Amino acid sequence: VVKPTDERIIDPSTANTQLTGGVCYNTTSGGNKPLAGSPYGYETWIDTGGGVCSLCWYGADQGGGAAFKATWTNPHDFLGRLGYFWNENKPYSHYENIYCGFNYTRSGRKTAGDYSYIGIYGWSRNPSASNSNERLIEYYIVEDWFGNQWQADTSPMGINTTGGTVMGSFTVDGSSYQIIKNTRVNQPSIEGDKTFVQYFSIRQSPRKSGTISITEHFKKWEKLGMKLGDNMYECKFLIEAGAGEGFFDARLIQFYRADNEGNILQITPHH
Repeated sequence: VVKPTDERIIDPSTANTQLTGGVCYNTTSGGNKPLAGSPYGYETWIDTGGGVCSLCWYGADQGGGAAFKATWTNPHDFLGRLGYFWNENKPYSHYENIYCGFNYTRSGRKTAGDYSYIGIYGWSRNPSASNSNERLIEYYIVEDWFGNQWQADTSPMGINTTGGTVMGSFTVDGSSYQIIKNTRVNQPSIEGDKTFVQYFSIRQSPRKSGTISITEHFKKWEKLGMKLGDNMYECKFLIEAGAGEGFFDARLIQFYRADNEGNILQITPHH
């Protein structure tokens, strides 16, 4: 696979200008909500029993088009996410090579509760799987987190946070990633309360900027027998905060897709 060199790709390492003029959402969105003049959709999950949370999109024309800020004040499992919404009966391979360039600031260690996640997130459906537990999949590519009282945010989370079993590992985008499979038994899902599986890639060296070669994770999961099936739901940049008081503020979130030759299939956004 040839890495894309298209000049519309924004270098994540130096994409660190603070953005302004967000459009903010302060309540649960009830699923994916499309964004005007954008290929992306956002979703918020904001427990009304917790404190104030928000997700603010920075619009279609700056920060790579999927940039957002989120804030939380003592949430109960806040999730804010923005990116591709699919749900069109297509396996991951249909979308070819998916990349996300990112750069953000965030609050420090212990500002997001006992567990937290930053990176790529979605679901996929695999109804023909023989194991009924494996017919619905929730997935995470975890670039970073906020640590907690017990563990530094510079230390990667593991199965003590995620649950489940270490299946293997591989190296991509400058770090080893540990691959974890967890079964969620009779838990809330996009299909109601049920048993489903979670796939994780945990970045061993956490970071706040770079490029995620998303499709490389999907390929390695599938090689380990962690199948995604044939109806990818979404592929979004996520901040999840279990609790705490904090923020996440992206200067860049740029999704793009390219074929194996490295030619752009999809990207956002005279002298």
